[PDB]
Amino acid sequence: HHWGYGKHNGPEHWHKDFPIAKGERQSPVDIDTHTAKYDPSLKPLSVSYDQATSLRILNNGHAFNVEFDDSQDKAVLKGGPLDGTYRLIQFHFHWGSLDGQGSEHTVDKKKYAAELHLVHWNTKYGDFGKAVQQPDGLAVLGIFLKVGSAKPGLQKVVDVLDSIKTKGKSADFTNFDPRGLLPESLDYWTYPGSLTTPPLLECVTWIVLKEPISVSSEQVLKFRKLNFNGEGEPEELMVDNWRPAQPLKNRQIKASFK
Ligand SMILES: NS(=O)(=O)c1c(F)c(F)c(S(=O)(=O)CCO)c(F)c1F
Ligand SMILES: [Zn+2]
Repeated sequence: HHWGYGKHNGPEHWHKDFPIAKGERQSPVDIDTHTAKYDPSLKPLSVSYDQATSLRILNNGHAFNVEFDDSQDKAVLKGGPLDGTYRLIQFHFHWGSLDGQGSEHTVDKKKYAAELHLVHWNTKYGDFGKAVQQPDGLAVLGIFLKVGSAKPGLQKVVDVLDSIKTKGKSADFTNFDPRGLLPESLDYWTYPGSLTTPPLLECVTWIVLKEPISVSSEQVLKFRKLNFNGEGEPEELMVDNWRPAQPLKNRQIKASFK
């Protein structure tokens, strides 16, 4: 009876196994745009993905992860609200059963169809497993997805999905360039928060881009054909793998822009 996304083992149950679920800096949150504070001293985000080495794509039973070689500073995030340097380890998405839901963060209560998380760890901690045990261990770049015109840089991911339909499957996934998933603007909101799935650790500097990307209905439909189950088990479509917004508590969301 492990955690997941249902009646029986979804977000409202997680706190029994992972009591920080009710902690002081949980994610995601609703981004009230009018109340976010413009901070003129926030720096532009530096996204340096040119040397990124994707390796593999994995269905982990909760989402799919596109993995990168994080054994050197290739793709890194810095600047923005951060100190030092954060290495890209993986990206994944959260999405809905319907275009009207799927994102984890919300913007003035608006839900997007999906949300991309580019996950980076602070090189001062040496590796990801140590970093998650630190309050400044991770920087997650969140990017909203709306349904409209296709994102051509996404198709390379969508098309491999049938090879990883079920939980535990992986496929080689080299030469994927995550720059093709970015919107034009790097304007952002930022706040201190947590992992949005168990173990829910309070180790994340969240950086959420204001500009969504557009993906097509057909692209997101392919996400919804993935399965939470393993091969040879009853089919449970991988949909609605998002955590709802959590109490903001004693936090201020900062905006890089006005
Ligand atoms: N959605 S999110 O970006 O916050 C995110 C991560 F990026 C992430 F790497 C993990 S994890 O702790 O690696 C494994 C979960 O059991 C997470 F748990 C997790 F929630
Ligand atoms: Zn995520």
